[PDB]
Formats: sequence, C-alpha cells, structure tokens
Amino acid sequence: AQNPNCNIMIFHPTKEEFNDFDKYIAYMESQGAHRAGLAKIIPPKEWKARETYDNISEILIATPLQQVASGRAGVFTQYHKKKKAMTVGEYRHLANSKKYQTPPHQNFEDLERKYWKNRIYNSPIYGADISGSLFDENTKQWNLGHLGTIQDLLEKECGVVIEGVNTPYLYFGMWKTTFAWHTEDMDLYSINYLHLGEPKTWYVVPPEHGQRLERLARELFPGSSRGCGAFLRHKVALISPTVLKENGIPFNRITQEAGEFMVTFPYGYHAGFNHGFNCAEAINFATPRWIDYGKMASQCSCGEARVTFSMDAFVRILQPERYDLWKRGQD
Ligand SMILES: O=C(O)CNC(=O)C(=O)O
Ligand SMILES: [Mg+2]
Ligand code: NI
Ligand SMILES: [Zn+2]
Repeated sequence: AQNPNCNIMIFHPTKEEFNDFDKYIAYMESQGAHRAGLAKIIPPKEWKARETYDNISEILIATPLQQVASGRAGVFTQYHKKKKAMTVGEYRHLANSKKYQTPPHQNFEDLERKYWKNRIYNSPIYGADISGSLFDENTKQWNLGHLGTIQDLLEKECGVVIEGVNTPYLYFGMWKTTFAWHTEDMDLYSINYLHLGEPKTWYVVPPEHGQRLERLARELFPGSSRGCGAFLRHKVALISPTVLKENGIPFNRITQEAGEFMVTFPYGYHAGFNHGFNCAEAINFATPRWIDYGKMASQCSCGEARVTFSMDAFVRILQPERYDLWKRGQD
C-alpha cells in the first residue's frame, strides 16, 4: 500500500506530464497521494496561468462576507455577515489597512501560532465563491475553467445523462480569512490554484479517518450535532491543530504559495486560513474512483447547507433513497 502514513505528497510534473490532467490525477493516486486527503502540485517552470495580474482590480465582490467567530480560540464557529459590494481594488486596499493587514512575523510557523491564538478576536472580510476564472483562455494545461465536467463523468461511468453545469469560483482573501472544516459537496474532489498574493495554510484529515473528525466535532459542537446529523456540511466549525492533537485525530498541514495547485481528494476533510491578501480559484471535479464516495456521501437535510442547482442530479441518481428528504431541505 503506497503512502501508508497518509502524508501530504508534493508533485513536480514536467511540461509533458502536465498535458493530460486525468492521467496525472490517476498517477498521483498510484503513488498513494489520496490517502492524505490533499496533495500539492507545483507546475512546470514553463507554465503560466495568465500573463499578468495587473488588470484585476475592477472585478466586483458583490457580497463580501465578514467572518464573525464565537467560542474559544481552538474551538469556534464562524458566521458570515454580508457587507456592501466592493471591487477587488477596494478589497485589496482594505486587506492592507492597519485594521486588517498581516502582523509582523518570523516565518509561517510564527504566523500560524498568531492565527490560532488571535483569530477569534477579529472579524476578517472574505470575497468568496465568486463565479469566474482568471485563467487565460489560451492556457491549455490545468486550466480550471476547461476541465471535464462532473456531469460528463457521471454519464461516462454510469450511462445517465443529467442536467447541470460545473464552473469555477474565485476567492479573494485577507489575513485570518478562514475556511471551516468540510469535505466537498457529494464528497467530490476539489482543485485550488493560488493565483497571487500571500499564502494559504491547509489542514487535512486522511479520508480513511474522516469519521474520527466527525465524532470529535459532535462532541465539541453538541447543539449543532443535535440540530443536524451532517452539520459539518454547514461549513462553520473550526478546530485547531492543538485540539486535534489533544484528541488523537490524525491530520496533516501544509502551506500553499502563489503559483501552486492543491488537490483535495474525496472525503478529505480540510480547513485553513489565508496569510494576507490573495486570490485563489477553485472548482470541484470527479474521476471514476469518486463514484463510490458520491454514493455514500452524507447529506445535510436540516436546511442550513443550501447548495447549487447541480447537486440535485447527483443526489437523485446516486442516492435515490435520500433524495426526497434532501430536496425538502433544499425547499
Ligand atoms: O480556499 C478556500 O477558501 C477554500 N477552498 C477549498 O475548500 C477548496 O479549494 O476545496
Ligand atoms: Mg478588472
Ligand atoms: Ni474545499
Ligand atoms: Zn444541516
């Protein structure tokens, strides 16, 4: 069995190996990368996502989200307070303001300490989930707007044609902006490219150990757990590395820098935070190995998780028993 300790693997594909995306995901898995739940891919030196980032300031963040925390430093939830629209140029200025900028620090480890110590006492503003792409249409390799669609994958594997589309999302972050512990919708893969700016630190639980995280989370958020049997789908709960270590939950951490891809694998729980102003792009995708995860994915039917149009068909085809209850939670 490859990668039995479930370490995060880092890959350095050549330009020739960067041509066929599906093939390279399958290669990574042949080496055990999926056991970690997350892998880093450093593109070949010849590659670029686009020529420059000099002309992105007029992109609109229609609903910036202020991330307000409640709880204790290592175990907290966050809710998202909607703010007035602002452009990327306005947002970058805000990120770099004295109120929101990254503090002085020695290294990534120092900054991580400061994050876990102080995150709850501030409410950073995140431009998340903005439909769009920053890949140049002429970038042919690992262009997140040109991947094979999940609907076509389900059709190729299972023979059923379904409605729905699959497009990428932009994330504009600042210091302390936070992504709560989650797996992807329907336990899909995700891929995330850090286009520009300051790093993003990730934490991940090996898929084979996801239920240990879930058990801890039920203990640590006992009201939430009573309200919904899949409340991590709400994407609001944070648990620090110190707390996970105290409770024996297996996990790993890595920092992504600008120009690097991260891939999350089915049922790989992940969480993290941004170091300062940045812009990432991410999209879900599927492979044949995903299908069995899709069939077994938990679902939130309490009404909180509310998700895209395209998840309908996945639930309907892969989880017909669950469909009626899940759809009620959609409506
Ligand atoms: O970058 C973020 O805020 C969150 N991204 C992801 O959870 C992902 O790419 O799967
Ligand atoms: Mg612009
Ligand atoms: Ni994710
Ligand atoms: Zn729920």
